[PDB]
Amino acid sequence: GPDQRAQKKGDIILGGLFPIHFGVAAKDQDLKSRPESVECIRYNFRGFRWLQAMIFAIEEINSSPALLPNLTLGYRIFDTCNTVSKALEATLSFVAQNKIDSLNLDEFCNCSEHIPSTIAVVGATGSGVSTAVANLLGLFYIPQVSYASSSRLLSNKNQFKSFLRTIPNDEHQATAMADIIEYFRWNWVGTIAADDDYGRPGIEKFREEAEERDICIDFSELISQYSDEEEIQHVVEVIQNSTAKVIVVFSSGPDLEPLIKEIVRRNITGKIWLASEAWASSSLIAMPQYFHVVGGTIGFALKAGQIPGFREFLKKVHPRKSVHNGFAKEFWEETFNCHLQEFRPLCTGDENISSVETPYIDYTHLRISYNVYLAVYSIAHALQDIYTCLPGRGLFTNGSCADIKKVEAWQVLKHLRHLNFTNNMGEQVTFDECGDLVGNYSIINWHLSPEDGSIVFKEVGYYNVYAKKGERLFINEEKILWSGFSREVPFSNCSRDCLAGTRKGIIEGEPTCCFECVECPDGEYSDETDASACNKCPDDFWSNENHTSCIAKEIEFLSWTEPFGIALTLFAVLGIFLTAFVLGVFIKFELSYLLLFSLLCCFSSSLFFIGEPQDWTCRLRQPAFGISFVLCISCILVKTNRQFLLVFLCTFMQIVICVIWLYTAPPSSYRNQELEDEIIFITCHEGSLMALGFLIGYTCLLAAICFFFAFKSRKLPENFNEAKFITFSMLIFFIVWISFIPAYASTYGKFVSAVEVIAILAASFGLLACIFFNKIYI
Amino acid sequence: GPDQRAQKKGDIILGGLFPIHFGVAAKDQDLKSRPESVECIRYNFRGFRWLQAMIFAIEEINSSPALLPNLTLGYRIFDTCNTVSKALEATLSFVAQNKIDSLNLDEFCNCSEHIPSTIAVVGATGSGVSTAVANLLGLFYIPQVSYASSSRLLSNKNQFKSFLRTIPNDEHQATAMADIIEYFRWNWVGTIAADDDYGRPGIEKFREEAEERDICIDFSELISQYSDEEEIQHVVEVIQNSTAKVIVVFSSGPDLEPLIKEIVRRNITGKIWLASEAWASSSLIAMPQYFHVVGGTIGFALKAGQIPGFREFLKKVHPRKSVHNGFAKEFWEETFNCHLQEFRPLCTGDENISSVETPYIDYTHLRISYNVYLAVYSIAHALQDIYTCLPGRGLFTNGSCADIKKVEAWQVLKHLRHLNFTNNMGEQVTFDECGDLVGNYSIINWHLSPEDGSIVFKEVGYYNVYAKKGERLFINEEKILWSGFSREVPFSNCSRDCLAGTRKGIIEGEPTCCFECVECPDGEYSDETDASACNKCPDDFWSNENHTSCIAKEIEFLSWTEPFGIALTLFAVLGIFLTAFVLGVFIKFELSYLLLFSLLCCFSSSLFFIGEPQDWTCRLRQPAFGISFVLCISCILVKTNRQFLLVFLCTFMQIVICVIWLYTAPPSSYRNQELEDEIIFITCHEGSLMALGFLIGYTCLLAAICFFFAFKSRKLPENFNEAKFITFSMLIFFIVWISFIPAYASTYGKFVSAVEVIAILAASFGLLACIFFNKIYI
Ligand SMILES: *[C@@H]1O[C@H](CO)[C@@H](O[C@@H]2O[C@H](CO)[C@@H](O)[C@H](O)[C@H]2NC(C)=O)[C@H](O)[C@H]1NC(C)=O
Ligand SMILES: *[C@@H]1O[C@H](CO)[C@@H](O[C@@H]2O[C@H](CO)[C@@H](O)[C@H](O)[C@H]2NC(C)=O)[C@H](O)[C@H]1NC(C)=O
Ligand SMILES: *[C@@H]1O[C@H](CO)[C@@H](O[C@@H]2O[C@H](CO)[C@@H](O)[C@H](O)[C@H]2NC(C)=O)[C@H](O)[C@H]1NC(C)=O
Ligand SMILES: *[C@@H]1O[C@H](CO)[C@@H](O[C@@H]2O[C@H](CO)[C@@H](O)[C@H](O)[C@H]2NC(C)=O)[C@H](O)[C@H]1NC(C)=O
Ligand SMILES: N[C@@H](Cc1c[nH]c2ccccc12)C(=O)O
Ligand SMILES: N[C@@H](Cc1c[nH]c2ccccc12)C(=O)O
Ligand SMILES: *[C@@H]1O[C@H](CO)[C@@H](O)[C@H](O)[C@H]1NC(C)=O
Ligand SMILES: *[C@@H]1O[C@H](CO)[C@@H](O)[C@H](O)[C@H]1NC(C)=O
Ligand SMILES: *[C@@H]1O[C@H](CO)[C@@H](O)[C@H](O)[C@H]1NC(C)=O
Ligand SMILES: *[C@@H]1O[C@H](CO)[C@@H](O)[C@H](O)[C@H]1NC(C)=O
Ligand SMILES: *[C@@H]1O[C@H](CO)[C@@H](O)[C@H](O)[C@H]1NC(C)=O
Ligand SMILES: *[C@@H]1O[C@H](CO)[C@@H](O)[C@H](O)[C@H]1NC(C)=O
Repeated sequence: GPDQRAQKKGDIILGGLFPIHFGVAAKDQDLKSRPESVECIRYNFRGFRWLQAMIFAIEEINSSPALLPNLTLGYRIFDTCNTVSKALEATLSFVAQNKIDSLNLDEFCNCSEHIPSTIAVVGATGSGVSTAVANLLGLFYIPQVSYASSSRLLSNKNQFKSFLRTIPNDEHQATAMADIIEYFRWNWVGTIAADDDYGRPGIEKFREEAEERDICIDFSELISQYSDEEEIQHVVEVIQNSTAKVIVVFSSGPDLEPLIKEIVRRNITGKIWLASEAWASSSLIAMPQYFHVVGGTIGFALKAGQIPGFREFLKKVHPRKSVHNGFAKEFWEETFNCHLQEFRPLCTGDENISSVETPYIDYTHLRISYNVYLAVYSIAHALQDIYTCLPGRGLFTNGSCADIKKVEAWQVLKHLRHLNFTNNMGEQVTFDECGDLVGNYSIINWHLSPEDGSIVFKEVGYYNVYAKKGERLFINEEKILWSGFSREVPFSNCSRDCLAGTRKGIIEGEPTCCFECVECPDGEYSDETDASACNKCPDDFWSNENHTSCIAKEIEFLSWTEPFGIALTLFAVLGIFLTAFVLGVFIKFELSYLLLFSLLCCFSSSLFFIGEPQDWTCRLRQPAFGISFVLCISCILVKTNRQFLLVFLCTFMQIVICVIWLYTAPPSSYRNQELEDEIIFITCHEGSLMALGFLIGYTCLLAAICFFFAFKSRKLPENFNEAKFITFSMLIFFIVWISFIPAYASTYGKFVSAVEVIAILAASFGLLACIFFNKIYI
Repeated sequence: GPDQRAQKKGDIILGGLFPIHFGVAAKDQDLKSRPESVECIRYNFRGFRWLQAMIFAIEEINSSPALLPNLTLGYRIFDTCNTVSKALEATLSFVAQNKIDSLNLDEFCNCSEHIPSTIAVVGATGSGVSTAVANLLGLFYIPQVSYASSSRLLSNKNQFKSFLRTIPNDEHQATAMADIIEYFRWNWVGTIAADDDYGRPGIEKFREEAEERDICIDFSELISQYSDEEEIQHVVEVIQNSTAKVIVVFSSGPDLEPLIKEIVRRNITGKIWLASEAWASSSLIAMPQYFHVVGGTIGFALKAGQIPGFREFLKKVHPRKSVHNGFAKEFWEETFNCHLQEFRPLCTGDENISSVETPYIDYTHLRISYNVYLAVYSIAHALQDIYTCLPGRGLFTNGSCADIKKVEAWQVLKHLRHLNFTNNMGEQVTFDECGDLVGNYSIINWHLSPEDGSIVFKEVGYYNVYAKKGERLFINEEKILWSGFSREVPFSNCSRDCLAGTRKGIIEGEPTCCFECVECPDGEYSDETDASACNKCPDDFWSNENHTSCIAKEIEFLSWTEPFGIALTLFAVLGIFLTAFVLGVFIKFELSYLLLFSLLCCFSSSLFFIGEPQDWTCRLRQPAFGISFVLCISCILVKTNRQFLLVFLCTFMQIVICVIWLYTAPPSSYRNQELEDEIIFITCHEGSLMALGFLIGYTCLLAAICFFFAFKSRKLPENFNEAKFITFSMLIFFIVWISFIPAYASTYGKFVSAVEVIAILAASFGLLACIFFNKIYI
């Protein structure tokens, strides 16, 4: 190892593993000369104060005699600047005295220094570093306690048997990560993890919860602090080639830094951020030059801790007082940008500690330092439980304890598996077989000190864990500033929630977070804006133009009080009045009475076939044939071959045909539906041929009888050409009955029945005129 | 470490890592007492002879002075019974003297033993074990040479910098694994890998090649030697719940053993096997009790090797000669099932070596032992190149070599990166930056010694690697015995290659290895048995009943020589003969000549409208109207009001109407298509109303003229009721022309034209009879 160490002697050595530099240099060895270790060129003041938080509690235990009397404590602490290489290079020296059973060819000085073996060890930050170092110490059962390693792979106790945490596991952070977008009500998001044991398994767990809550994922990407610049530009083009305003960033501190500088050069705005706790308080990331594109940044953190005298101990520093710190002189030079020696100028070693801005001392809270501060205490308190072994009631076979002068790491781990004691601020730190405890999380926003631009972290709520699901989370939303200032919550669903008129269809391949919306046709009336399917209307309605609630009814094919038909009804009334005047002339000055009365009935027949149709109004078309067949009695009575009341021989035949037809054909108005929107009509639905047979048996039978009896009398003037007038009236009635047929066969609705009505009225008026006017006016 | 070691002193220590036991015991430590290492209860004679192959070549280098004179060689070899735990427990003692710069608190005896550091080390078998141990030695650049670790993760030189192989990599085995089922012509298979660094990445590479060659995968499963018995039953139920006769097993030796015993209890047969080379020669697996369900087992292996004196050295064994072997006495007791000491009886230490069946000595070839035997030599030959450093032309800065008494592992690795020398049997072992070489593979079958039942491994070909793709592989298939004895190659496609009549459709979700097949309808004629889609027929064909090549033609609606129409044509000929007899009587004993001639033309008119239709045969229906209008001249000439040659006044009108119609309507036979299979007809397609207008203007005009001229003469007998006969003939012709209309309007094809033909013939025959017979017979 180097001189870069932290070591004081003592009865039991502890040692620790700490990131004094974020990034390592990455030189390529070439084997032409003697290879050597690599200097790691970055810094972490938070790591240096983590060292201070270690050694302060160390000296607390040494000074306090209530905590392990007659026992000075050693340590041999090394820097692991985020490489498993130097982590292994350190921990091989940790597995040293236990290798005396393996390396025993040093017999002449095998107990010269007589070193106590490093009994336990404070772990390391990065999950990859801890998983690398855990496999070695699982062999010797040397208990290793991490403080920041927070991946669920280490919860396995098959491989990692000698591993404990003073930090909660990651499943609850994945749970709250699902629940925050649940409460924030989104379905469409893309995430970015780190390509190691911290990012990948936790983002896999978040993928589990995302498909539990049916939240579709845009993308899942991986970066590191050694990522390729083309790959960073590639994933940035992936971001700009897609759309999800929220992003689950689930990485450590310095791994985002190249991507972050690249993005602030790329000047992408609008996308907002979700933070894992490994970078949710990242001072090197939290910079006001980056607060244009970061901000509104929501994350989690641990609760604060309290250490007495600690700020004073942090300013109890001096480079020629670093008898147990190799890193302190380099820290002094690096803070003061100079070159002390026993470009960069000299250093006086006497400057003010609280003079310059540094995250070493300009903190607000104690979280991971607090975890270390209680971690070394929990080691010491399990050790204290060994120190007061109950005489015969230890944690061994038969409770048979051993001495404290010869204590072994497996005994230490056995007592560490059952350690039931409480905090200095009164919290029972108690280990399950997951090797940790669990606490709550704060929930912050990256706000801004507006006059200074220092990115402040306002608590906007928290996440309890001690409740159950659907119950653990509370956010006061009333201090959230989305995109740093916008009070309104933004939009991150993929497809828009469409309006009322278009029902929400589905695209193949893409799930429910991004759909399509299609306006259904022809009776759509889709009322709700976000129902996936619409309904079809009932009978009395048709769709709106904007396909809203269908109210447009059907047709009104009745022509009852229609102005086109009312004038024809008035003309029929005038014809009836002319017939009344002719009968009044015939009365004042069988053919005289009944031929006039049956003609009046044939005139009044079609007037009972007008209006909105019904049962009786439908069956009243049979009297339009019967009264015309009765009015044809003059055509048989007034022939030149003129017992006269024997018109019953055809009247009863027509009546019997109608009595059969009343049960054969339908005497009921038939409301058909020909069109779609306006289709309400009435057409009476006669049976198959009943009306045609009755018409052929009455009308064109009596007219043909009159024509066959007057074919000889047409060339015969008698009673002032009354035979000529009768033949002309018979021809006119036959012409009207012939012309009414195709206009009934080629029509519909209110265009069909009016033709038959007007034709019957016209034929009656013509025959009545050609008889009565030529009779009377002379 | 234990006494279970292999150690002789020497100037440079080497050491190795070897599986003396397949499985370890898996006791759970409970920390109530002193924990300790676990005894591993299995054995591997192949591992023991691998130790022998190490130490024999070691003593060869020591005895040979041409190979490194004045240099005895140490070793410190340990057993790694397939656990990374004991592998690490070994290799911590390997990184020992290099830790003097780290552990320097042993100053009073830091050079007492003055141990030379273990300069290089022969690696280990299992890929997980080698990847575990490689990360440690990559730090110190101690070159480690494996011999069996064959995963492509170790081809990376970023992490594993100090790693070399004397075994080819796995990409070519995955390539040949794709090519063997390519040549064996399958598309549907399910695989089983081992759940570690050997199985998983290679089976991932095979998945790449499977989707390259478009070979769909049934399943990809993972087992170990610590698999769950319910999981083994679960994957066996997965096998029985699916179907693929070939199985890519891609694991080590003992990991299949629980699954294999479970399967031979489960008694699944029919499935055949593909072997990776890690178990393709697995003697503990190759058992005759298992050769019922295994057999036909195809795999790969390395070529054999040759070591002189080696069989004698293997039988140069004695337990009280094991001065550098801790495992040898246990090997002696384990072979002889006894208990030597200085139930199981005593051991004499003097039994015959070649007395019992054991895979220690009952081998056939040298493959991995050969790899070790050349591996230690390649270490020694790079060391020899260091020994004759060219004075100033080494592999350093300026070629500046160092001494052999103080040699470092980075110098050794530098010379190992450039080592260009040849085998004892003359093959240039030369390392690229993949840290290996590449050789061919044999391709075997697990045959049977039929009288002894020992599963013999007949070579059934090989796999060259030095060619390119599509070129590297040759199999003589003529010794393959599928399922151990069946000469025919079996079937493992998912869906069957269907017959000709059903075109191959596609199922959603499942790719081309498993499809559907559907018989297309209505002109299918799908000729090829394995074309995905069919075609539709040309016009002159319709489909077969079994939907094969469509040959069934269309209809023959001509009725030219039809027996139903030939009798009617003969009746028309008899009517023409009767007309000829009547004209002969009228000649022997205008109406006399032309009314007979035009009647003969009207008789012969329809006879030119019979047969298969054509242009002139289609236009010959106009003469059927013209000659009938000419034959109606008697109806105007023979009236009772009887200049006579003025029939031209209507003949020219009919001719001008026909001359207009010849250009108006189509004078061409119209082959319609009404049906589907048999639809070939002829219907002449007249224009819109031309034939109807010409018929109304000629036929029912002349007949109505005759009727209006004879309505008074019907009650007038003259010339023996010739007026009555003429009126009856006119009524008959009008009745025939009226009856021919609906039978033409409601028919088709050969049912329509024959009606008009027979009606014209009947009307002509009736009119000619009613004139001529009543004229002549009196
Ligand atoms: C974004 O989409 C989600 C679902 O994809 C919407 O959540 C639904 O909201 C409606 C009313 O807002 C609720 O009745 C549903 O129960 C919610 N879905 C689920 C699964 O609970 C969310 O409203 C959408 N937000 C925006 C702004 O479009
Ligand atoms: C973790 O969060 C919970 C929040 O549910 C805290 O519970 C509070 O406990 C105090 C003391 O009993 C109560 O007065 C509060 O009403 C609780 N808050 C609730 C119910 O919302 C709890 O203190 C937090 N810390 C720990 C260590 O459990
Ligand atoms: C199993 O299926 C494969 C393909 O899924 C078949 O291989 C095809 O065979 C035909 C003729 O046998 C060739 O014309 C094709 O070129 C082959 N396909 C490819 C992709 O090359 C194979 O014949 C099938 N075997 C059985 C027994 O069904
Ligand atoms: C690897 O396999 C190839 C097979 O392609 C072997 O090549 C043979 O080489 C000999 C010697 O030159 C020729 O006589 C043969 O005709 C080759 N076989 C062919 C072309 O099929 C080769 O020997 C094998 N071994 C090595 C180490 O390359
Ligand atoms: N939990 C992280 C370590 C970590 C937590 N907080 C951090 C802050 C900075 C750097 C690393 C961390 C891991 O598993 O790797
Ligand atoms: N290649 C194997 C090791 C191996 C090769 N052949 C073997 C035979 C038996 C056991 C193991 C092996 C691995 O990577 O793990
Ligand atoms: C970055 O985007 C913001 C958003 O409008 C814009 O105001 C600013 O000018 C941009 N800066 C650069 C350098 O493109
Ligand atoms: C009592 O203790 C001794 C030594 O600690 C041990 O050997 C013995 O098994 C124990 N007996 C019981 C019953 O625990
Ligand atoms: C031991 O743990 C239990 C858990 O409920 C707790 O009640 C008890 O107070 C603990 N004992 C001590 C001494 O703290
Ligand atoms: C195993 O299957 C074979 C295949 O037919 C059969 O002959 C044999 O009897 C079976 N054995 C058992 C134990 O089921
Ligand atoms: C020559 O060798 C010395 C020592 O080996 C070295 O320092 C020097 O750089 C070398 N010069 C060249 C040009 O290689
Ligand atoms: C070195 O390698 C080359 C590679 O082609 C070979 O030709 C040559 O023979 C090798 N040298 C020796 C000494 O074997």
